[PDB]
Amino acid sequence: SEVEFSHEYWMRHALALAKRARDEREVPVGAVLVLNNRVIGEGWNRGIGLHDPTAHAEIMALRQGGLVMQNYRLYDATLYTTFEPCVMCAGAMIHSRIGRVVFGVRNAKTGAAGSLMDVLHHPGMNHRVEITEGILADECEALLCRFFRMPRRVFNAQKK
Amino acid sequence: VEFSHEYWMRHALALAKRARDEREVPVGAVLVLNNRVIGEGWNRGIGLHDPTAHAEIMALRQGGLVMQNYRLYDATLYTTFEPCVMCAGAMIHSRIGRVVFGVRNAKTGAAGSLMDVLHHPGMNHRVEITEGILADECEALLCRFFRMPRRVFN
DNA sequence: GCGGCTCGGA
DNA sequence: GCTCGGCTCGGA
Ligand SMILES: [Zn+2]
Ligand SMILES: [Zn+2]
Repeated sequence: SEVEFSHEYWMRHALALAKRARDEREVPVGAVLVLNNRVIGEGWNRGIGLHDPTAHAEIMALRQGGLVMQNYRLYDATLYTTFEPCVMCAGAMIHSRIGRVVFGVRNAKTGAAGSLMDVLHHPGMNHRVEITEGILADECEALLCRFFRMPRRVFNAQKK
Repeated sequence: VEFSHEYWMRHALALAKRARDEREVPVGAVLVLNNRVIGEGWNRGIGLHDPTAHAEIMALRQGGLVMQNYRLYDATLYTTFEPCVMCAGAMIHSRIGRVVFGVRNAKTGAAGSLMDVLHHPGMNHRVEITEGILADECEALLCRFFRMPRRVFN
């Protein structure tokens, strides 16, 4: 029962952007930055095509959010991403000072929001970013499993 | 290989003065691959409305365009300031070979100070670290920006 | 040594 | 794994 402007509502737009990365032969990850139930930034992985090692879905949304906000600080915003953020994106989330990150499926190998580490809730950091996970995880995992050529029942098998 | 660390750090300090002229954090970075400059950068986050426009990110982005590849193997990144969590993570994704910074970020540094994400176990890539290159001149720029005495920083 | 310190929500 | 390798792009 997904209501408009719910976590699943925004995650489905983020999943629609992940299909764009899939069509572009990239890692099928999409991201949507939401502030007061309004989209201020969208993005998907374009690193291979743009020759940008930082062109992850979360970065493309944060850069767009800063332009839309005319401010490199994006307080009280919520970032939706289909994949658990890496160290790069989680570190960028701290600098933009967003309010929460909502991701779908986990990166059990190198995830930096609970999996390999938790840089967002690291002690000593200038800002703490709240974490919500599991939103449409089955649909986010299906996209990446087909990209990485893996059956779904092996992606994060220890959590199942 | 060819040039010395102080040679390239002198170039990175020149770029940090450009960020200083732009009323930004005076941090500059130069990306070197096979003793040739493939990327330059300085902090431009306030002017570009970019939360990621750190010196290292702008230098790495430029390197990816020059190399037409989002992977920048065997390159060495020079920066006047210890990389943050965001910038250190970008070096892992770019798969650079070494990061050389001058002064340390004792508060939130992610290359030895607050943490070491470059040498974290479990990561796909390990980035070597060299520090202290022209540390006095890198610290002077940030101390004057942060309005702090030199004998307090670190 | 403006406030309080690694941009001003450091 | 109506079987590409080896698994969280192919230097995963
Ligand atoms: Zn990322
Ligand atoms: Zn940085």
